[PDB]
Amino acid sequence: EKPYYDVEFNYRLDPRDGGDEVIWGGTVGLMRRKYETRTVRINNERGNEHNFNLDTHGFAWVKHKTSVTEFADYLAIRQGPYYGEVAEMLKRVTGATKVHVIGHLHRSLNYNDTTEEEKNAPDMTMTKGQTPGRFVHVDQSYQGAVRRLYLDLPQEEARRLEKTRWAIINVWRPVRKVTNEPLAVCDARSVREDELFNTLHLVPMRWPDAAPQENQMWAVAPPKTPTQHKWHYVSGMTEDEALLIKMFDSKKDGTARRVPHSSFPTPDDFGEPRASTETRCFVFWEDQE
Ligand SMILES: O=C(O)CNC(=O)C(=O)O
Ligand SMILES: [Cu+2]
Repeated sequence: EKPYYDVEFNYRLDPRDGGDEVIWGGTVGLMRRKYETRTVRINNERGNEHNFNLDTHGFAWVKHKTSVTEFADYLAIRQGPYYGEVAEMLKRVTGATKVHVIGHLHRSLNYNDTTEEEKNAPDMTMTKGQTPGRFVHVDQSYQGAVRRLYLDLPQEEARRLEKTRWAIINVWRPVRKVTNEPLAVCDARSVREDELFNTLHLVPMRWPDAAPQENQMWAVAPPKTPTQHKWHYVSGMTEDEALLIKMFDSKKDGTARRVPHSSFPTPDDFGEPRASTETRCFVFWEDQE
């Protein structure tokens, strides 16, 4: 709960320098993926949250309370009220006409310990549980956003809702007060279009009976400067708080469209491993053409 942190971030390593362009989600090998590392400054915004919104910067920290407390049972979450409570809040915060909550991802493993525990495991093995997303990314590219819409909605509702303004937003809530590996978000205005690279993202569920689940992300080019990209986080985020992260917005002028984000360690990290859920939401404004 210092004013800032200077931490090494993981950015896109160009293929010319040895990089690859497949993000193997949930696998051991992704933890060994190579990156272009750069030191960036992340400003603590605890107390300054009112100066950040999804329209300008693409992200927002909100006070939102929920009755749900246990998050590691995927089935119990999907069949409980959590998705509906996220919907009501997001609809209220965004003024959306309709909110579709598609799913969530639970993270609870410590990054370093998992690297150690899995150092002899084959690349394509899938960890039991999920570690922090410790690299700069946007969960959906522009192409990936369209791909998700038609994968997560019926074909005709996806075609109807594509005719009005729609957006993808992750709602990130910790299981408890964050005392290690917080979540950094990057001002959408401070990253140019030509720094974004459509990067394919695969999860080999049910292999070999099924092709790995397909997704397309933004990878982000490294900055020349610690402050070229404008990074922010909020220290001590509690389970009563939600970090909204706009991955995509169909509206090209007048609103932020994509937020690079990444978990990061601080030297003041302590306590049992950070646990969180990020719930993926489609947001629609059927008023807006
Ligand atoms: O929590 C983490 O470590 C990473 N989370 C995300 O990237 C997200 O919510 O989209
Ligand atoms: Cu993410």
